[PDB]
Amino acid sequence: KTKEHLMLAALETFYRKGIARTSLNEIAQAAGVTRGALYWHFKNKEDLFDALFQRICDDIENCIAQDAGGSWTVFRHTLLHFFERLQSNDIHYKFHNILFLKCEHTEQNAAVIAIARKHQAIWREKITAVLTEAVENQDLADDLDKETAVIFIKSTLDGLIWRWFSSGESFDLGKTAPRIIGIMMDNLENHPCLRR
Amino acid sequence: LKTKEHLMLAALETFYRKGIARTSLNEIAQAAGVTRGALYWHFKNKEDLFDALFQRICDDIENCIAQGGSWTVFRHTLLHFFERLQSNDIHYKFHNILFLKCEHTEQNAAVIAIARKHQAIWREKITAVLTEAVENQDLADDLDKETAVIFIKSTLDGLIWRWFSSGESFDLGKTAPRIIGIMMDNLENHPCLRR
Ligand SMILES: C[C@]12CC[C@@H]3c4ccc(O)cc4CC[C@H]3[C@@H]1CC[C@@H]2O
Ligand SMILES: C[C@]12CC[C@@H]3c4ccc(O)cc4CC[C@H]3[C@@H]1CC[C@@H]2O
Repeated sequence: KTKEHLMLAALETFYRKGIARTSLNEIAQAAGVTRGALYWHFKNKEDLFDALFQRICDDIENCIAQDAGGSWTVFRHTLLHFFERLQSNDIHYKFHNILFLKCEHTEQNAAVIAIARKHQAIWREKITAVLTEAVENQDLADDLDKETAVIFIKSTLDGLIWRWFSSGESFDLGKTAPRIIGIMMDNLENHPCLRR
Repeated sequence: LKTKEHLMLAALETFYRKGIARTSLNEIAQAAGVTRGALYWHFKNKEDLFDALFQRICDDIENCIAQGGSWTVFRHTLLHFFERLQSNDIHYKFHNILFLKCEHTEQNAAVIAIARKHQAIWREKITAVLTEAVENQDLADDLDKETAVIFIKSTLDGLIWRWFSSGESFDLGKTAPRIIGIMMDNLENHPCLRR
């Protein structure tokens, strides 16, 4: 509860001031913990961020058993569960808020950004594996262009998150995300321009 | 009106290298090789430079429309917008700043409000293209236009965001037309965008 208390203080501070303008010492103030104890648990600020990203991912994967007839069906559930969690889980809300809006791509953030890309590369391969299992079960056609489909998926879903935050949550994500996900899946299943 | 454009581009250039939050007027005026006062005459603050930059992006897009049916004109304008992102350094840098170097902190609050104003304008313009397209029967009378405009913007936002934040990992020239085609098809045919 010491290591956790520090990450939530990192998250709360990142959300307030942004990643670049946040210091390993002002995180200590929020957590109310000596810097040597902080250094005990994490080397530097990228570490706090890497742990926040890992917690987000753990939460998604831990629920996948509870989301799970067939794996392409599980994907649908996991996508829908993701967007509900954005609304109702304050940790996932703030973290994605930070990732899309509070993490500017300047040299000051270079190390944090490389951490983001490590986790996104893991997610990119998660998608490929799901597409691959789905072709094998014949939920997707055998000539599905998997490299293109992966860009299409990340593009479609990133766009909805970006739009939602940028608008200031000015539309109902609970009604809109299922429409968007519905259209996307239909396109992966049926549209010719995602075939090789 | 040519002094204004030189001050504007020094800001765009400085915003691109440092981001908006860390740029100061001093550095802009320096980059432009003019005094603080002379900059101040044309532009009071960074908000006003960013606003003018955003205004010039929109002017470029609108001027090229002026040179089929409007629903066909829309498709062409989406396609050319993404070509322009590759081949036009000002549209590249600007959208790079808007999506990657425009943090949503309190110091940037005024710039963000600027950005929302222009995004609102574009939303109204998209809403009109959909309204005209319906009456010309390029889209169905039953088209859910409120959802459709969210759908169009997040489709395009997603491409731009994904291309910039991945370090331009894929070829926008092959990807953008394929995304825009699929979008166009869904607007015309997908039943999720109706009723
Ligand atoms: C699509 C995203 C990457 C891939 C993620 C994934 C990847 C595999 C999987 O089985 C489920 C999910 C759900 C959340 C998805 C993410 C939501 C937004 C992000 O871009
Ligand atoms: C979707 C955007 C706003 C609406 C823009 C528009 C709005 C109306 C129109 O007739 C054409 C275009 C092309 C470019 C579009 C933009 C590309 C990026 C921007 O977010």
